[PDB]
Parts: sequence; C-alpha cells; structure tokens
Amino acid sequence: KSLFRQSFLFDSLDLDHPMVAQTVRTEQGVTLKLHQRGVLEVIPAQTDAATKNMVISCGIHGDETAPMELLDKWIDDIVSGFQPVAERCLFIMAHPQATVRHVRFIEQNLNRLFDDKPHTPSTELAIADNLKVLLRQFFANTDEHSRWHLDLHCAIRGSKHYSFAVSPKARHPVRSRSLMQFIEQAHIEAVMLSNAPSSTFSWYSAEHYAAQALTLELGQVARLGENLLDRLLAFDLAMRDLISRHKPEHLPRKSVMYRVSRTIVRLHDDFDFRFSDDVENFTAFMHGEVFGHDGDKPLMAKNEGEAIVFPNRKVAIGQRAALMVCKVNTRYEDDQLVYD
Repeated sequence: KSLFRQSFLFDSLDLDHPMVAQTVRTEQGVTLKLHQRGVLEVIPAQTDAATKNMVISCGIHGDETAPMELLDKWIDDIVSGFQPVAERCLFIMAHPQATVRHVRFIEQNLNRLFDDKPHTPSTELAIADNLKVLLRQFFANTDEHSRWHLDLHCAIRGSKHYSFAVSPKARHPVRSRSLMQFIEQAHIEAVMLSNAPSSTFSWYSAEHYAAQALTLELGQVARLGENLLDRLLAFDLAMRDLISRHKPEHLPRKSVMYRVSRTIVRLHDDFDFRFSDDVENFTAFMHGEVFGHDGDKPLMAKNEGEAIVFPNRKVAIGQRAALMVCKVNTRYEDDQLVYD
C-alpha cells in the first residue's frame, strides 16, 4: 500500500524525511491509523467485545534492535495480509533518534523517567511525557480486563537465560494466567517478578491502567541485523498468535519463576564487584561468597542461589547497581499468579 514508503522501521529512522499521519483501511478490513513518527495503530475488522487493546513497544532504548526488525516485519505482513489482525494494538517505536545515533540513549536512560516524580529537562524526558499521552489517548473508553502492554528490549550484556520477562509491581492484578501463557508460548526462558515500583514504561502501564504489562529482554544488544531472529522464533510466532487471536500452533515451555529479592543501589564511591563484564545475568551465589564489598558494608548472597541481574557499572551513588533474584515456586488464585 501507500501508507509507508519502505518500512515502518526505516520510514521512522529517517530524520530528513518526515512521515505525516495517514489512516488507511486494508483489503482485509484492517484499519491502520498512522499517527506520528514511530507510532502506528491497528484495529480489528469487527472490533468485538472480548478484543484486547495491546501496546507492543520497541526502541525504548537505542542499542536494542532485535525487536524492531521483528516488529518491523509484523507490520509488513499486516498490510499484505500475510498476517491477520484481531486486536486493537498500538505499535510504538519511541526514541528513534537514538536508534540512529547507534547509542543506548541521548542524555538519560529513557526507561526511568515515567514515574510521577519530577525529573530534569532531558531529551528522553520529552519523549516520556509524550508516550504518556499516547497511552492516555489509546486506553480511552477501554477496559482494563483487555489491556496489554509489551515493552520489547534486549540484554545490555550476557545472561544465563537468553531472554526473560520482567513483570511490574503494580497496585492492581497485573500477572494474569493469560499473560503467563503468552510468555510460555514465547518460550521466554525466565520471568522476574519485580518486588517494588519503578519508572519503566511497562510499570507505568500496569500502575495507571491495570494492564498486563511486561518488558521482555530478548537476546542481547546486537547491531541492527546481527540479532539472530532465529532464536526469537518462538517469540516471533507467539506475538503473531497474540495479535491474530487464533490457534496457538506450537508447543510452549514453562519458564523459571524468579522474584526480585532486593535492589543493590549504590551509595558510596568505594564500590566494587567480584566480576568484570563476563558476568552473565542470573549468576547465582552460595551462602558464603561475596560479589564485591562497598568500602563500608560488604555484599554477599543472602540466600543459597541468590542470583544477580542488571550488573551495571555506570551505576551512580543514587541509581541502582544490580538486582537480586531467588527462584520461587508459583501457583494461581483466580486467574492470577502468586508465589510461595
């Protein structure tokens, strides 16, 4: 069709050339309201009642490119019909500029400026504010029982689990049975249940809309292309089934259920760990080992297996260094996920 010019992905990564909004119905009945650079909406050719309003977003960062190509392709197949629709979904490609500049972020980590707390005027902060509208405008007259929000990212480094999900800690019930099943069909190797609030785009959706929201870190941060989508095969199929609302055709596989044990926010300057960079996510520790002191009070595995995640080095005295995690056994209680 004539809604794009080459690809939602590249027609969004094109600075000099501005893509204006333009709404167009497709042969199959799928209505595509394009809004602004990196923002495409889609509605079912019937729009029943039990339909879902999903927000699949990519590019919150800049390095993470694997989701974009997959998102980039899903679009292609929705216009060409190769891919059927069945759920009102907004395809966000926030912060394109950074993806072009090949960097993680312009000024500050965008996925940290979504809380109600005030922040300093920053490029990323401009975008955050914007996104919040999109969500406001999108979840209009809708019902939480049908709200989904999947933020797609990539691992800032290695990891024992190629890809894993990060459920937010919201005041509402945001860990449904259907949200689990999706993760399984995606064959996501691990799930991290956040223990406290945040300011990630995902968290924001759950906390202010009660939407089953996740942040999936699929594979690592390879250069646009390198990303071996081959590995993101289950995920790629899963999503398609998610928007097509039909036949979950391949076999799923339970994921290792984890629980944020505590955050390791840095506070002093004489900070140090027991590893370099070759430290993969989920690197478990026994009751006896310390992964690096802190000049004041040391640091060891409170539990037997307390694995670490997000081992940041650029950590500030205020930011959070890593994250602890303990393998927890789950269950359900009226369609919701609970532990112990």
